[PDB]
Amino acid sequence: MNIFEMLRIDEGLRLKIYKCTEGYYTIGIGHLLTKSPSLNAAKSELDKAIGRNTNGVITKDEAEKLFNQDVDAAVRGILRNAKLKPVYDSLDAVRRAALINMVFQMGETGVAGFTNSLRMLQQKRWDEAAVNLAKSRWYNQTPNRAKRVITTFRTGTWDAYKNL
Repeated sequence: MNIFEMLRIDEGLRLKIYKCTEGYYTIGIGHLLTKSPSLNAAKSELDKAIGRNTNGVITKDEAEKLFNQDVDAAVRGILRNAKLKPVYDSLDAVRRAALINMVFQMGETGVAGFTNSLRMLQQKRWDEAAVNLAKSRWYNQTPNRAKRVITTFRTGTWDAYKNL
């Protein structure tokens, strides 16, 4: 298992424009197009991202290219963040993948806001962090995914993902 497979499990793969769990237009492997209510606004951002007149449908290859760009971006956002970086750097390989997952889902900003959980993961207090992570809207809104991620930080293994 690795980050790509991990997020591909969590996000799924859709070739047409769709609405994510928050009602925003997305496509591909969880690639957010716009928070805007306009389907046209979405179609515009999509063509612009893809570089052609897509008409709201893309190919597998195009989805995987946006996915590679997205993952890359997430890592670089973590690296550039004064709050995230030190946490990232203190983690082992499995747990780093759980941090990228959250950054991919909610932005570096959203994540940098879990101050206490960050501190805890940094101190390697697994169980405490896991409890603090669950007290959040994130967990209440997407409990199945949040649980897999939280298990990942708690255990340091991919158990939550084997079976899926």
